[PDB]
Amino acid sequence: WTATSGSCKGRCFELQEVGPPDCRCDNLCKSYSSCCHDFDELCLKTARGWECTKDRCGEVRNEENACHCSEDCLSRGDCCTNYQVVCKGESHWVDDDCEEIKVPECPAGFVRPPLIIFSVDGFRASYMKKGSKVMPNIEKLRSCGTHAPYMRPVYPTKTFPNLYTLATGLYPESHGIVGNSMYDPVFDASFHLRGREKFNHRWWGGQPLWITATKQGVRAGTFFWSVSIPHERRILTILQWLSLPDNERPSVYAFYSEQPDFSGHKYGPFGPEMTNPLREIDKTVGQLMDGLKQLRLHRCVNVIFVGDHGMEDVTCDRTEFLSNYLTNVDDITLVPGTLGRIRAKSINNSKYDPKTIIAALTCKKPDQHFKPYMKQHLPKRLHYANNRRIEDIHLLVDRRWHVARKPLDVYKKPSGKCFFQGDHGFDNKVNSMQTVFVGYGPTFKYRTKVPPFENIELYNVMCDLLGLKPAPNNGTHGSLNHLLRTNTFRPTMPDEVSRPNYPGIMYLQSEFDLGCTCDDKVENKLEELNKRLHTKGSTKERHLLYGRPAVLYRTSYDILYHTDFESGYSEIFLMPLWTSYTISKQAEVSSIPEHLTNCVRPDVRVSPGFSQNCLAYKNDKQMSYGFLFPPYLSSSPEAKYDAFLVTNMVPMYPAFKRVWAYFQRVLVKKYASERNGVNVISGPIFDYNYDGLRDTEDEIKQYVEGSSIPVPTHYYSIITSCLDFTQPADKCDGPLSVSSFILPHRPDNDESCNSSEDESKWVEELMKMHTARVRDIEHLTGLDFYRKTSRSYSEILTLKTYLHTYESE
Ligand SMILES: *[C@@H]1O[C@H](CO)[C@@H](O[C@@H]2O[C@H](CO)[C@@H](O[C@@H]3O[C@H](CO[C@H]4O[C@H](CO[C@H]5O[C@H](CO)[C@@H](O)[C@H](O)[C@@H]5O)[C@@H](O)[C@H](O[C@H]5O[C@H](CO)[C@@H](O)[C@H](O)[C@@H]5O[C@H]5O[C@H](CO)[C@@H](O)[C@H](O)[C@@H]5O)[C@@H]4O)[C@@H](O)[C@H](O[C@H]4O[C@H](CO)[C@@H](O)[C@H](O)[C@@H]4O[C@H]4O[C@H](CO)[C@@H](O)[C@H](O)[C@@H]4O)[C@@H]3O)[C@H](O)[C@H]2NC(C)=O)[C@H](O)[C@H]1NC(C)=O
Ligand SMILES: O=C(OCc1cc(Cl)cc(Cl)c1)N1CC[C@@H]2CN(C(=O)c3ccc4[nH]nnc4c3)C[C@@H]2CC1
Ligand SMILES: [Ca+2]
Ligand SMILES: [Ca+2]
Ligand SMILES: [Cl-]
Ligand code: NA
Ligand SMILES: [Zn+2]
Ligand SMILES: [Zn+2]
Repeated sequence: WTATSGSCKGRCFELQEVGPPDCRCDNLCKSYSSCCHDFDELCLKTARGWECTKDRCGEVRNEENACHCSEDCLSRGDCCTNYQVVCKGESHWVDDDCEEIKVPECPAGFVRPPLIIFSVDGFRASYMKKGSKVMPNIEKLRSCGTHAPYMRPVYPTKTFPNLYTLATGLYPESHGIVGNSMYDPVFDASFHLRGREKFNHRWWGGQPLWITATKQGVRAGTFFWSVSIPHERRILTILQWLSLPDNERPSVYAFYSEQPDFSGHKYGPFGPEMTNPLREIDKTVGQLMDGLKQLRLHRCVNVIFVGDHGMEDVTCDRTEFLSNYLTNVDDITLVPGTLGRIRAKSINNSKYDPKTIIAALTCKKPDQHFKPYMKQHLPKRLHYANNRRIEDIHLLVDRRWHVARKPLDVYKKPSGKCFFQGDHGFDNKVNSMQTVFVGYGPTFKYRTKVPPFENIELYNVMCDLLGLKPAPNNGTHGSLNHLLRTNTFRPTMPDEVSRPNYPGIMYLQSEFDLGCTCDDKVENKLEELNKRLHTKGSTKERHLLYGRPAVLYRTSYDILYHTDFESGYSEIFLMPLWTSYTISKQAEVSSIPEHLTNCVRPDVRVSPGFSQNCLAYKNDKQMSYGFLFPPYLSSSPEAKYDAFLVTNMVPMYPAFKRVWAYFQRVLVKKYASERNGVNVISGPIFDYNYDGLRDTEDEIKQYVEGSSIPVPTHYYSIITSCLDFTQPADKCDGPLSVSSFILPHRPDNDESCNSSEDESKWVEELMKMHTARVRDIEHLTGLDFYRKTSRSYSEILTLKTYLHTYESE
């Protein structure tokens, strides 16, 4: 209930959200149907449109007009945005040359440059090039300011998860807005686009920028705009707020446009009808800039032009139906569309079984346009599992496709008439889902292109731009310092928590009762002296190129040196946390010799009590083992023995060994050929609770049968070379190039529908899907890499957030 016969007089677009018995006048009152009776009349004036004309210049102020062309309008802050152009001989901001903004040029009384976020729904990254001719204002921002070729959204590439990630710096799994539609089983409540539930505080986690600002003494304009407030009114409202007295004026503002998304759904990303919406967005940007210029704020404010996601061609005919796969389709509830999420229709159904649903949806048609996953098996780069609002069963849908439960759902009720031609929500590495970023203003750089980056990084930057300390978030603060002229954030490397042991030779062979054997008793003072040197670290500068990784948690581990590789060996997890090695362009690939096929050798630096054992692998009929440093890449027959040490061994399912062996035997050498040498760091990951963070030892749910050997959930590798590939990886002078992956350690290859074929036809496709940022690996292992390079730490943070996507341009 709202008593709506209070009044909006003097309260239009009030910044505080009034609770009853009061009528509301904020920019969201329409949405709650809570506005005062006079809201339209007072706050949504439209008389005489939005532009001055010569006849209005110097008019007698008339309060019914939408905007003013009277002499007093500048003092009042309510001139039409073209007032000075029409009445005072000024030029439109777009027709002005750009001039570097080296410092803020702000009116007296401004304590910091304001920030305006101009968010545009569905603005696909390639619009910047393909619509350039019809968007002169935006092209000016783009070329004069700082821009990226594209900005990566979070998954799912839907509006509410992405706008709220922009505001918080958090993954959807952490901020809790995991879709536009959601069921929370703890509340037993549903969040929907239409209706009241979505406004409940309990949905919205983390701390959004407007709250971060308010808590730290910085006033914020309201971020959300009701659909029926015309864009011109939104602009004039921001301009009016910017004219408030110093003690009332906000420092941060958001504009939001429902376009081009709205038309994109109807016409497809590049339908001919898409030109008009782009022109109209451009015109609104022009109105903002002309308006800022009139107020002498166009060289004071920082403007961010950002989208939430892109837009793909998707039509009705491209729908897969679960009714074609499941006999039990009525027993499940599907969140449908460009992703799928499945749960039981009834929690009282004891015959609902997720393993059999998954199996019925796996590789059933040769052209199948979705792939089912338990959520913990989704590519770790999606960060889409650690929330009870994310169903256990997920369907990753192919770009251009939809999934639905039954055909009736599509031509009846919500799935639009078969009139829709575009949609979005797909995997966030898909090119059509990429969106835009431009920053323009005194705090941003001038005419500068920066590489593509992820939207989770922007919250930190918007905090830097406003002088705020950001709440804890998933950005890597400093990784975007290269966008900024000033206000950079200068982080320090995290401190090492555990120092390593460097064990020497301390055990005799006969102390090991591990059930291992090796044909290695075949038999010199040059060669004996040299092996000792290698075990003391004589080749470490070749194989550990960027320093040892730092261990950021309390643990017990050993550094082990060898001819061809160095490793940090956990006495707690009984295997390396990391193994580091460098492979030059000209390296030779060799085989595992026949006599060494089943060879495992005790490591006389490491206690039997801290070692794995071969008997456990023999007893475990499901589990085998592989090696972190690959025997295939040994520098010599004698060096190859080191690769068979029990301290280089890791538990691997036979189905996983197909993957890992092909990577080690074929792909590492291919990358070294292509990149002029690579340095590889590989290791295990334990994430049994799918929270993206290193498990403690008491979180491990599976061990090799009979033993204390924990089974990794994933294996990672980080492959680093010189960005200037004319320099070899081990003698690189400048910036680095990296690609990494986090492969799931699975006991079958059901994820790969072509896996009955030779590894050359499916392994690399699997690895590409599981591409990762170094930073993802850091969270998952509690290690910090690249500690000793000659690069600026900010540049190394950028490198750590890089994702190799394997999409084309
Ligand atoms: C991405 O970045 C984010 C942000 O850094 C990382 O997210 C953080 O991850 C941490 C580790 O998982 C986690 O620490 C938790 O926190 C528990 C307390 O959490 C509540 O309070 C949080 C703080 O609020 C205040 O924050 C600011 C400044 O810091 C203040 O100014 C304000 O006053 C704020 O109020 C709050 O953010 C948090 O929000 C979550 O929960 C809400 C309700 O469920 C949601 O609305 C909201 O969306 C958040 O939801 C996410 O996080 C939860 C987990 O917290 C997750 O379940 C959801 O799915 C979703 O992912 C809360 O309201 C604290 O109780 C925990 O401590 C227990 O566990 C640890 C280790 O497991 C124990 O050592 C500790 O003793 C304690 O154990 C006890 O409890 C156990 C479990 O119940 C029990 O088994 C045991 O026996 C013991 O009794 C733990 O420290 C952060 O909360 C989390 N923050 C956010 C926003 O997500 C994230 O990891 C990054 N991701 C990656 C990949 O890097
Ligand atoms: O003004 C808005 O936000 C501004 C903003 C900016 C920034 Cl930087 C951060 C944040 Cl936290 C908020 N809101 C108003 C409009 C809402 C209704 N929507 C749909 O109805 C919709 C749209 C596009 C869609 N595509 N597919 N379904 C859709 C549903 C979107 C919603 C966006 C939220
Ligand atoms: Ca076995
Ligand atoms: Ca974990
Ligand atoms: Cl297999
Ligand atoms: Na398969
Ligand atoms: Zn959107
Ligand atoms: Zn949309």
